[PDB]
Amino acid sequence: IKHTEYMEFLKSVPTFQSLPEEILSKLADVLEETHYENGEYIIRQGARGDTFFIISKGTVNVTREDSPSEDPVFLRTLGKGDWFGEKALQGEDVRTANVIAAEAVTCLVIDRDSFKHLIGGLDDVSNKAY
Ligand SMILES: Nc1nc2c(nc(Br)n2[C@@H]2O[C@@H]3COP(=O)(O)O[C@H]3[C@H]2O)c(=O)[nH]1
Ligand SMILES: [Ca+2]
Ligand SMILES: [Ca+2]
Ligand code: NA
Repeated sequence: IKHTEYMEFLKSVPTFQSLPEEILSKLADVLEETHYENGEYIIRQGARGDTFFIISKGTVNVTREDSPSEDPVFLRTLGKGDWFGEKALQGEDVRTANVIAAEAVTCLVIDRDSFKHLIGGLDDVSNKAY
């Protein structure tokens, strides 16, 4: 039943609606569901990463420490259907920002092996810029 929940969810996200359903089925087979509570760091800037995240429940805050700043600066809030964690899967594997849960959060987490085959070629992901 979870495979179906995942498929139905992925087919509702515009970025992933562009993917053939057999590719979505393979993502649904391999993804892992992870759960967070408010204030929990999902990603820390400076860590080395290998996973991509799609928010299926809740919201997160994104912050980043820039070289000429002392303290991390708030960037944006993401919610259900949004995704993050792609930069460490594009080239160098370093995380470039913090991502912190802002309530009860569920993420669908995709590993590097699956991302590089099934997601990384999507233009919305490969050409993402902030
Ligand atoms: N550097 C940077 N990253 C942003 C930004 N907004 C988001 Br969401 N992010 C996401 O935060 C993630 C942290 O891990 P990552 O560097 O692997 O990918 C990042 C992006 O998906 C941004 O303005 N700058
Ligand atoms: Ca790594
Ligand atoms: Ca492409
Ligand atoms: Na990178």
